[PDB]
Amino acid sequence: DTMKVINDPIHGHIELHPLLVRIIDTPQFQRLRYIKQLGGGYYVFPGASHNRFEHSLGVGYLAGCLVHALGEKQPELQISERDVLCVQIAGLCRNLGHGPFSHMFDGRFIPLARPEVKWTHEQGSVMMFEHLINSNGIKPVMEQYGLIPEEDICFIKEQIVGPLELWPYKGRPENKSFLYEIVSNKRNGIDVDKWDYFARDCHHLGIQNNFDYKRFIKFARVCEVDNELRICARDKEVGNLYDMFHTRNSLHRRAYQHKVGNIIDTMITDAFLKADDYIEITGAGGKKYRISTAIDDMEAYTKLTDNIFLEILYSTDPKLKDAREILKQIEYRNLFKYVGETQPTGQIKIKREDYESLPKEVASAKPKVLLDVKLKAEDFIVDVINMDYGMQEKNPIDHVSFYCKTAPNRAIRITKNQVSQLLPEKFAEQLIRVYCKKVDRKSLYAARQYFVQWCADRNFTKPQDGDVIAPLITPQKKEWN
Amino acid sequence: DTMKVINDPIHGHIELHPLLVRIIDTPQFQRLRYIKQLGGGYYVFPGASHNRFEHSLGVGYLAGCLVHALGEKQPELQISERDVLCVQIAGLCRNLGHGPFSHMFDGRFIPLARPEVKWTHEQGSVMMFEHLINSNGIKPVMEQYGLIPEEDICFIKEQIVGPLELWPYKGRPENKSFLYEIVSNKRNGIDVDKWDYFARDCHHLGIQNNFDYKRFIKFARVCEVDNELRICARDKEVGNLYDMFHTRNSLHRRAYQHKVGNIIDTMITDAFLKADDYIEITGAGGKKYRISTAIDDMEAYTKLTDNIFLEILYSTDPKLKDAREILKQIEYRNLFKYVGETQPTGQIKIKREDYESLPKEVASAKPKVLLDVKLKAEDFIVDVINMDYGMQEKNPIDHVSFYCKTAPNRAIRITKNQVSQLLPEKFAEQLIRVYCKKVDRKSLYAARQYFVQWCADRNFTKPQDGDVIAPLITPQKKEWN
Amino acid sequence: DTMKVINDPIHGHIELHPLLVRIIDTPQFQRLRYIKQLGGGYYVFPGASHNRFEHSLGVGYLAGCLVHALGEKQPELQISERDVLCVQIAGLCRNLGHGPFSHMFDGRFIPLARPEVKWTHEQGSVMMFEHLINSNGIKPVMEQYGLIPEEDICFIKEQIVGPLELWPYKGRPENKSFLYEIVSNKRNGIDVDKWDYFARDCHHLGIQNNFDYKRFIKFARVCEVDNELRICARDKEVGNLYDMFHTRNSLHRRAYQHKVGNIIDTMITDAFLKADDYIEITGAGGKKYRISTAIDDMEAYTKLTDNIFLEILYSTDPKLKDAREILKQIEYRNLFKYVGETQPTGQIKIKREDYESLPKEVASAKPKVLLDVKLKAEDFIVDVINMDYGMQEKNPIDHVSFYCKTAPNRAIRITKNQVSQLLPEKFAEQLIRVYCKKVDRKSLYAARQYFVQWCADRNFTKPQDGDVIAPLITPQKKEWN
Amino acid sequence: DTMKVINDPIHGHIELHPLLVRIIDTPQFQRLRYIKQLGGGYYVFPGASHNRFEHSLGVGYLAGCLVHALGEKQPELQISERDVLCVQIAGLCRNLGHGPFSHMFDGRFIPLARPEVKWTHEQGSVMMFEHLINSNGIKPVMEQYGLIPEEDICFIKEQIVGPLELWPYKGRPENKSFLYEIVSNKRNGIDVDKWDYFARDCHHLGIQNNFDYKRFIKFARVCEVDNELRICARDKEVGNLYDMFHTRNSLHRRAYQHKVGNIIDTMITDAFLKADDYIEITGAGGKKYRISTAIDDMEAYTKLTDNIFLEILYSTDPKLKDAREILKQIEYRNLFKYVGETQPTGQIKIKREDYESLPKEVASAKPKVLLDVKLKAEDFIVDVINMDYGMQEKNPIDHVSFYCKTAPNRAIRITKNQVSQLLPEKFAEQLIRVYCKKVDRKSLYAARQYFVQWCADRNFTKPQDGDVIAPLITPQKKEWN
Ligand SMILES: Nc1ncnc2c1ncn2[C@H]1C[C@H](O)[C@@H](COP(=O)(O)OP(=O)(O)OP(=O)(O)O)O1
Ligand SMILES: Nc1ncnc2c1ncn2[C@H]1C[C@H](O)[C@@H](COP(=O)(O)OP(=O)(O)OP(=O)(O)O)O1
Ligand SMILES: Nc1ncnc2c1ncn2[C@H]1C[C@H](O)[C@@H](COP(=O)(O)OP(=O)(O)OP(=O)(O)O)O1
Ligand SMILES: Nc1ncnc2c1ncn2[C@H]1C[C@H](O)[C@@H](COP(=O)(O)OP(=O)(O)OP(=O)(O)O)O1
Ligand SMILES: [Mg+2]
Ligand SMILES: [Mg+2]
Ligand SMILES: [Mg+2]
Ligand SMILES: [Mg+2]
Repeated sequence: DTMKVINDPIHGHIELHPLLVRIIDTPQFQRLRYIKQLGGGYYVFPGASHNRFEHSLGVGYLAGCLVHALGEKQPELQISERDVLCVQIAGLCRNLGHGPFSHMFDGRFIPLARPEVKWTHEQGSVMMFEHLINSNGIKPVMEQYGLIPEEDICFIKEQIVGPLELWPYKGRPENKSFLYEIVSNKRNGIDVDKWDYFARDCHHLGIQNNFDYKRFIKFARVCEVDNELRICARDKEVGNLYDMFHTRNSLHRRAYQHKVGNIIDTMITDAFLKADDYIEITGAGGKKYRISTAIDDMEAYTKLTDNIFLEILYSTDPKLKDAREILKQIEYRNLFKYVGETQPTGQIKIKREDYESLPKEVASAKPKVLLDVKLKAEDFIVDVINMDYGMQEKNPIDHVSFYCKTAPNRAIRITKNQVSQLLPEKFAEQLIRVYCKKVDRKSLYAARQYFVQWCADRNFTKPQDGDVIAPLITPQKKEWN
Repeated sequence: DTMKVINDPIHGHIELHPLLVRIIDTPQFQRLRYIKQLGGGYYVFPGASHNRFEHSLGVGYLAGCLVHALGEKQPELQISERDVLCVQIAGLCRNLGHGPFSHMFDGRFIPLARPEVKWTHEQGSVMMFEHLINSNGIKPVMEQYGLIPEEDICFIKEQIVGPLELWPYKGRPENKSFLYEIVSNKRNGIDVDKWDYFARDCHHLGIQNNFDYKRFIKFARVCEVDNELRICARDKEVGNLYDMFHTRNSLHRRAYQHKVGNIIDTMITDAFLKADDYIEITGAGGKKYRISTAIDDMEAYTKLTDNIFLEILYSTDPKLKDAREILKQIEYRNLFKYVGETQPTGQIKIKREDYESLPKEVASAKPKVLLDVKLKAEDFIVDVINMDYGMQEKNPIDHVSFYCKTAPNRAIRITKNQVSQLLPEKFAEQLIRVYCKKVDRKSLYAARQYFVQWCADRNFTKPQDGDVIAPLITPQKKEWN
Repeated sequence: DTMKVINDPIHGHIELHPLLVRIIDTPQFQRLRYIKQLGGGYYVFPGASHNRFEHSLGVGYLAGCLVHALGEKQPELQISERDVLCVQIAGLCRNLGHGPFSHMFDGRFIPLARPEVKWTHEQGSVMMFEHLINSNGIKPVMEQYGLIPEEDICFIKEQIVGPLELWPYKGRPENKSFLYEIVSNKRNGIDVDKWDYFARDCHHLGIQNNFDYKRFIKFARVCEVDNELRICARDKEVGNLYDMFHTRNSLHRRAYQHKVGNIIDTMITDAFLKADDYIEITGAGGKKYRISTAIDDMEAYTKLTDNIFLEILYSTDPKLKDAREILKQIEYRNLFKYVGETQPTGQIKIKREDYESLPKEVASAKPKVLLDVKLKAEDFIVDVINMDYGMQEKNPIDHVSFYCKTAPNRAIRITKNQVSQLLPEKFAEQLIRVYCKKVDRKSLYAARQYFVQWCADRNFTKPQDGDVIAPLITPQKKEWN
Repeated sequence: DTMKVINDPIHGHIELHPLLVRIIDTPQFQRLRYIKQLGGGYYVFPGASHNRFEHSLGVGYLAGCLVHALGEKQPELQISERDVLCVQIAGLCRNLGHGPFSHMFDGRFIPLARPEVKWTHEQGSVMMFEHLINSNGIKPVMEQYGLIPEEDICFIKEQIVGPLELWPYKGRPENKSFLYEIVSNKRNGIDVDKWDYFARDCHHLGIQNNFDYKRFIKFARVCEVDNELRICARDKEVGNLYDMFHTRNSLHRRAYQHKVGNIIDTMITDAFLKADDYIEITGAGGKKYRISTAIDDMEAYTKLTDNIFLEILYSTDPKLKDAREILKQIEYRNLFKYVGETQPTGQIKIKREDYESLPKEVASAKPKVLLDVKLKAEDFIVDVINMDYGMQEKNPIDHVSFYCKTAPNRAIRITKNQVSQLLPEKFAEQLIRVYCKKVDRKSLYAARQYFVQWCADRNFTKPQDGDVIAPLITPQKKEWN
């Protein structure tokens, strides 16, 4: 084996170490070729055909770029080839646990199918990695290239999921703390995963990326902070970091939480729920699993991809009729209809335990308007989206360390007020989207009256088109006009 | 219904007439979301996740751009909204007939599975279109927007496949001949289909596109030629057209005929052949079809997509064991091994009827070299690739008409010698690639000796690495050194 | 004359009407080829070689695109070819009044050379346009293409500079009010001038543009607002518009107000001041003007371009020695040294009449630190930069009208709270940069102590590197640590 | 001093070693900011505002990239930091000798102004470099960073201009021969200068670049050839190299030799000739030089830039009236008129000594057509352009060495027949453009008849529009029809 070159449209010609090639050329990794990065987003942005596979290559490549750059600027860090490979592998492998349609699976489907369980793609990534290594005889190959499986496998997993439980990490000591900031940055979210997806998603979406990660890499240094060696950014680059998060939020607003992309994810989730009892996936020793239980056996999970969607759509089994009909409505574009969007007011905040009760509230609103049809709870979908800068109410730039050019080894902190008054005063918010499952003209007219009445009753913000869609409702509320 | 905007990364925001939206929002069209544009190319160029769906939107959009541009410059043509919609629809629908992995299906699989039949994706596109229209009640909608289904459906089909049988076309008269040059140009190959794929494939492959179709559109005019109204290009743009074909050939060399992408297509084709007797696809009236017979029923063909690959890979049926093993070798990257490439010499040309005999010739070559293993015909794959400028030996620019700025209505012809001495003297060639199905070191060493000996025996060109891979063979041939 | 095609790297092949070509092919327009768009920015961003000429073509092109798009969607507007040409000409010509190094000239040099006068590039553009028309016999040509010079010339000028004095405009009636929003939008700043420069500046700077103007054009409509017909944006696009201004501000922060680009502009301005008494420019009737007086005669102004810089640099006249020495320091990169940046606190705001007093305040600060040198007022430069969303304290989105898809003819308003909590709470701020003209190590050390002491005395924000550059000063201030 | 980062739109963030910064920040280098890369090309392609300065940075950067890549792949080469800096400096400095409007100066102006002398920009680059070093005290700084001025300055100059006189180079021994292939490749033309300009010129022109230099860098290796260590390319990349030269030729055809860009260069050259006796440039010791003699004194040459054009255009001196009038015709776009283009037939080849006689031949042609005006030799311009693959009749790929993957250290040769039949059979040709200085309708009509008659008399190829512009002339020639 010698090193391979891959041509990526985002990053150009990437060199892959033979050990990485060996990890990549497994069923567990190749699986990511059949999982769309953006799930239902492809049904709205037709350029978004890209899959988790190529994103993972890019994350692995950027992880290598950063660790290499730091080692070249600061030989005193003693970054070894072994460290580089471990960081690259963690980069490559942090998406292994994604399910069909990526975030739809762990964001919508598992929560509803297995409410008692707490599962994340991160957990899944660790499990799949363990399975990948064991199933494919990778430990010997790691040894051949100077890695120490006991320590290094632990390191890799900690990079992905954090401490598997003071310095809480075992795979590397505090002297190498900065290595944990590269692939999945638990402190402030600034990691090479974002950098690849910003660039790649934009390339495919037809939206232009505002963040320059190569510049950031050039200005990054390691400095001592509170007895840890941490990655620090040049002080004057602080604006670029606020911009990075602004970019992320804009991508969510325009693409990842697109009102129609979300309703398609919701419809697909509904079909999966209705198919769950009848689709069988063979795991370890020939034992059969369901869509919702494949997460318990990585052999089965390996075979759980976007292909599930087509298996359902092309099924003839009468058991799968209801699931198959939902997917067919997607193909004819007979989708649940968007009614509108609103936000809570003041401090008001909506908890996950209350999500299920919301369609019922909308249906209970009693607008003083003439209605041909009366709508029930089950006719309404209410999608609640938490938007933030990756840390709920917290400002992630308050968790970033900087250095100045006159003292490159001395870490400092920068407050929001030292940067600009034009920055946000809050860093988290909720959006509520309401959809109606009844798509005819009269139902939709009615749904609009309920929705706007409910906004008024709850003292939510005025929907943007409120006066046009519900002119008889909006005048009752002084604050709106 | 009103017009929709779609954001395409190649063309930007494209407007779609509601009738086009109706055609698009059918199972027959949406199917193209699950067929990779470049087939096995994705297994070499990881950016090439793109599917035929989005390419078809682009072709439909460009077809509209060109017909609109001509109408705006020359009102005297009397191009109607009806003409525009018909040309857009033909553009949208000329890829409907592609099968799993696009050109792998009609270029490799069908020729081997059903040797007696002549089938093309073009034929398939017409059949699928008819099925699309009838299955979805589109004729009434066409009438609602001013189309005349009898004439216009005929027109659309002729744009895709040519005369369904002097002026040989029935869907439009000679006065509108130029409309037939837009979507699928049978005279010289210069059409909007190429223009989309150059741009789109380059964007995804990470290769840069050298042809400017927007410029071409600006300089296009309709002029009278031999009692037909034909699209003519500005004389000075002739170099750009030679460049267009040069670009196409370069894309084939670098990407579409990549030696490994082709062997992957070949391996997938082999798996499909071994699965063909056991995979069943439900068509009209519940009747069951095979992969190779789904082309006879469009209802079944609608459900024949790349998903077949994963159906096989994830199968547990022992009948599909051999097919499934081939796909598993792809995932582990245990691929048939490339041995080398060579070309015929002089006038020598290789016909399709002789393809099957070639592995046998390679195995019959008797290199005077010491060999541990002896290889048989079935161990060798010989892939013969015809490279041309789209017209076999013919120069397509000899079939283009031009105009000069001093007389914009007067069509003229341009010879190669009026353009440049730096153009090719021939416009067609064949490449022969040889691969070995036995992948071990000793088999591959042997395969190299056979291959190079066979090249010498047949008086083919010297493989580039011939002296290195077969130093004991190459000296016998004077011409090579 | 017939229409010309120009290839622009930003917009592609642009068609120019022959009348526009005639306006372009004059000394008054061609002059823009020798004025850098970004002035001193080229000395920091080497890709920023671009000149106002090519920007002006782009603004003229986009002005045409928008007016065409509106006319195509709404024939009821009665937009004529005459209206289109007038809007294009205003677009082409709104940059005619720029001086050497663009905003350096009217932002720094004229204010200091002719403090009593109020001049702007806008005024200059009108004057230069009048001169262009009269000097080149353009009125007859305008008549030949259906324009009415009396009304249309007035219209064009009003599009550039606003009312030359209710409906305050004379060139077109209220029915055509929306035409005034295209080239230079006085109501909210959203115009095609921004759109070209975002795209063009980013292309040359090596920074990526976040705003999609083509999308905006597709969703724009004209609706009635307060008895005017105004351009309205689709409601859901409101986020994109906030993003547009965010992008503008980011471009200012990264490029247009780059600390070193600004000091170069300042040094060039200083050289121009020292050269002003000696450089002579011939205007009308052979009369001689100065750099600072060329604005009074358009014949002289025509010959006032970036070339002035080189005329000074290459001069041998001993009178110009001091000016020439400043420019030579630029070439050797011996620039005034950046000391730091800070901002006012709370409501504090700094007026233009106080700018001159600021170096004196810095020099008067008395840091308790050991200093080798003592610095004087004239050793300090204080640059005050007003950053906003184009309307001082005002939110420009409050001055935008929207429409919803259920009632496309009905204009509505959207408040900030209807959009997001993650938007700025303020829309204007000031940055203060301090530089030292003494560049040696000890002077700069001292300058840092004065600067930080002055920030502390004035209760400005703590400079980012304050603790590193002035560790003995920063502890006295509680608020900073 | 520490290393600086510059943001280039083509290459991104480039790091500059402090020694390079010191070389850059001199009047001799900064001069390149005022010399357009493409000369008169900007007057046809408005995006082509770029100057030689930024190109030189890119060449210096790519030179560094390649030498670094080779050192990283092959430590055994013993490439030192000293070698890297020398190669970077040669890259940075190979354009120092360009004059106003780049190739216009040494391609058109000097040959006509000083016919007896042989001068090239290469020679000029060496002289300017020597002047840069000596004028700015760079030798001590070189020593400070480990360079040995005696050997290294010699090396740098040899990289630029070749041997200043068996191994003919003195700055480095044969073991380092491959270092001479990087900045200016005298063996086959494949160097980093091309790579920058392809990318940069395309970015500005609005034409898309077909060559991937990063890929080439990845596949480059050093191998022994004929007792030299040379840079070798991977065998299979041979097609990419043919494509590189094809791209270069296409860029010449579309842009660098654009018929109107060339006539603008020609008109500027004419103005310079008429201004040459009156413009004075101060050189060493206050001595005065002319445009045409500034090449003899680098102090004067330092001040000779594109600014000369504006000095002439803005002059009031009656001596410069004729020169100034030519430039004014450019501004009004009253340009010499293109008549047509033709090529020699067979082996026919046109020598430089015969260029002056050609307008006289055109004027002597006696077309049997009715003419209002009779034209004289001085009314015609004949521009002869030699197009090749950089080596006259020779195929540069015959002078490239390759390696195969089975033996990466073993250099091999590849013939054209081993690559493709679709390649050119010849690698050089001449284009002849004829223009008329009399621009009225009747003169141009006449000029066309003379031109086509002269083509017929000389047995040149038929102009493309010949039948349209000269219908009464073309029938006499059988071969043409
Ligand atoms: N001319 C090209 N330009 C850009 N990318 C290319 C080109 N040819 C191939 N690629 C892409 C496809 C792959 O992603 C990557 C590696 O391809 P390539 O170098 O052909 O690998 P290979 O494995 O076929 O070569 P090798 O024969 O040495 O193993 O580069
Ligand atoms: N709701 C969604 N809809 C569509 N795509 C999504 C959604 N959520 C995430 N994605 C996609 C887009 C991104 O490229 C990618 C981000 O998720 P992932 O790659 O797991 O990193 P992450 O979990 O750290 O995300 P983040 O950057 O938000 O922290 O997944
Ligand atoms: N082959 C090409 N590909 C891309 N852009 C080009 C090409 N040739 C020219 N351009 C650019 C340069 C100009 O901005 C614009 C117009 O060029 P061109 O068509 O040659 O005008 P022209 O005035 O010389 O031709 P004509 O003889 O038609 O008047 O296009
Ligand atoms: N925010 C930015 N984003 C992208 N590129 C930038 C940005 N700021 C500057 N550049 C570019 C322009 C310059 O050519 C190059 C260096 O600029 P910059 O880092 O500001 O150096 P500088 O010398 O002004 O700062 P300092 O000397 O404090 O390090 O990078
Ligand atoms: Mg390989
Ligand atoms: Mg919609
Ligand atoms: Mg022209
Ligand atoms: Mg700096």
